[PDB]
Amino acid sequence: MGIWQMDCTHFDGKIILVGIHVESGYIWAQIISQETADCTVKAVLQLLSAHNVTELQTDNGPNFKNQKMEGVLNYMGVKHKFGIPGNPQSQALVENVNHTLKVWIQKFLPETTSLDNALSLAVHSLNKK
Repeated sequence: MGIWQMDCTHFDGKIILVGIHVESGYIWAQIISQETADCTVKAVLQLLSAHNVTELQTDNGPNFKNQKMEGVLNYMGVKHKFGIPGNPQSQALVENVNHTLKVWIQKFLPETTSLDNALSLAVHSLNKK
């Protein structure tokens, strides 16, 4: 169906952008430098370039809902659905991903050499098959 649901989450002061491909459950995540509109759109545009996205479901905060993001999503032909943080219409799935992801990161932290490596293993655990 091409719907992705995204949010940022925080881990020890680092910012992690997370997406779930709604129809399959596939999880994507990347550490991003700052929680800002510019940094968020840069990371989203490249996800959009790599995957065939028809709709993006986000919260309504200034990092996901702003004129730059609006322009990118309109140029890319992506419908934008949004609502308050944690809302069940556009954020239910990724909220629960974020809770689970960060438990896995905690599990892998002592088993890895960096947060980025712990994140990769956490995402692999969520995607495991």
